[PDB]
Amino acid sequence: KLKVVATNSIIADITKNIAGDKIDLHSIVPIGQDPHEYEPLPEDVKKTSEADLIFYNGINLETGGNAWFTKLVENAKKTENKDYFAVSDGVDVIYLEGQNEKGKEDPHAWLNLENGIIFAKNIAKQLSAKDPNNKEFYEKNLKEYTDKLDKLDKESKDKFNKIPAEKKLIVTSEGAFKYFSKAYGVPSAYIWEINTEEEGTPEQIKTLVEKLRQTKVPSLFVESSVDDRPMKTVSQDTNIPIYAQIFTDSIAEQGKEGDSYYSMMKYNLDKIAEGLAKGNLYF
Repeated sequence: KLKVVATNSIIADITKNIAGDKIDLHSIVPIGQDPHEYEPLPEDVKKTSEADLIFYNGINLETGGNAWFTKLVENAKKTENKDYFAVSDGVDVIYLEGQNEKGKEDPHAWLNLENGIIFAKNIAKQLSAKDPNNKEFYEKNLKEYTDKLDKLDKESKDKFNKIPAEKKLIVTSEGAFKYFSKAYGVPSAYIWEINTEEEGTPEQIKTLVEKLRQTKVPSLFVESSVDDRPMKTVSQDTNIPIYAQIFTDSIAEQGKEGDSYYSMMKYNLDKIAEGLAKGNLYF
């Protein structure tokens, strides 16, 4: 079997849907954990060295202090675009908004299903190149998976139209919803823009608190892969409840709701619409 390493559970799940049992797949970043800053275990180091194919996010996910993925593949002596591939190649990138983050990409492409499709295309392409005997199989799985993703994408374009302007704002800890906001027509706000920066300072919380206390936003959200303390402080200081845990940088654990890329997205879309519609009744 082809030996394949994926950096996080989101890329791993998409690869599973394309490759099934035809490969030997390993995922580095454990479920629920931050993929921005991770220190690979010796078993991850060993799997990476022996891999014929490595998939990572690219666009500024696994690169920061101090570029853990770069260190891993360099030490394992793997070549970019021969041994390891960014699944984000081709995505319409959104950049970070911060004053000093000039030219720096926002990595969270997958929260737009259109990019999920691109991820899958990239994976299928690379698997096929390395494992021609299974090309037809990979391509068929790609066709089915992308149609499933596409139909959910097309259905969800108007999912937030019903939310009045005053209530219409996604609030999470990390500013991980830029692509989601653009794909499904709903603004987002945050405590900190990206995980590599300081995560939940008094000043950040205060900044978001004063923004919120002059909105009618009915619900806050927290991500499965961050410490919830900052958002809980935001909750107390604004009197806006946290409605639900949502998924950004990881899928859910097996057996939980959202334990794949597709159900993660379905769940996010569902739960976010619920929280912003909170209080709505027929009679």
